[PDB]
Amino acid sequence: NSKLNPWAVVGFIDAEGSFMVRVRKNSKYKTGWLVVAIFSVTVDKKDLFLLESLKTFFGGLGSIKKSGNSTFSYRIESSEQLTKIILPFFDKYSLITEKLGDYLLFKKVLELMGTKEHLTQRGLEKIVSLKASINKGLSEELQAAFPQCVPTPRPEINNKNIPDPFWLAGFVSGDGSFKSILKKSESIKVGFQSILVFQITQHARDVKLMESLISYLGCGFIEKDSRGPWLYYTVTNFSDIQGKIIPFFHQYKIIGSKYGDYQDWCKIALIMQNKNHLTPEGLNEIRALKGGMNK
Repeated sequence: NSKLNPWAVVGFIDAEGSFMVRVRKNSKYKTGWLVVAIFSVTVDKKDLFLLESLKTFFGGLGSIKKSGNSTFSYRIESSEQLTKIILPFFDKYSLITEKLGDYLLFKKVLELMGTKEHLTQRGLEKIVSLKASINKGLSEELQAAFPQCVPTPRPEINNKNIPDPFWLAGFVSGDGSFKSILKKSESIKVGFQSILVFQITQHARDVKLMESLISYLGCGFIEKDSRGPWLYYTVTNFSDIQGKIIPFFHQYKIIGSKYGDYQDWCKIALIMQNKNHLTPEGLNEIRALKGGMNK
């Protein structure tokens, strides 16, 4: 239908999905805590349809909740069903970013939950350990409840290459940026120039992936923020954009709202090429060239 490509999904999750372990106080349990494993994705209301798609893609599992005012989240939080359906998926269609690190720790948490070890003090602790290593780790409340807690070290995995072009479409769908800047012309005559920029932003921990985009798309360069750990894969060459970026993503489509921006960006590219005319300086050089071609 508009049934999503499986690698697009993984691209999208690498960019924007959360593997969460929720650990709250609860008097009904022997340890005094409730553990809940959560697969979750949150977007602006303009991407509600993308949440609906994704839910459908996972068999209709989980819930879509309006978080508040202008956001929505898709989450699955039954551990039976994460184990039956989500784990086999991500074990087959593998994540490639540091997100994959989160996925593997998330999966140790679920294995302990299938054994029901999570209800024991000991199992509880191992899980707070595993949680400490997912993403930003332990909240101030949880650090204070488990001061004796050592995070589980992240397993430090291997060369993970882009697995399918559909992955990158998914990935760019969250982490990706199609821009158009209007500047003054560098000329006597007042005129305007559109500059287009395709850009991917990512934390520097995913550097191997970022560097690899240059071969993968056949263009662009890397830039590092001088002030923190941010890398920008940028394409600004207009041929490359016409010739490589626009053809790629026309075949291997952006999903969600941002496809609309890609479309507008493509339209601006036609207008740049068709509704322009030569500067007086450009007119001059071409006149001289023609004013001595073919003697």
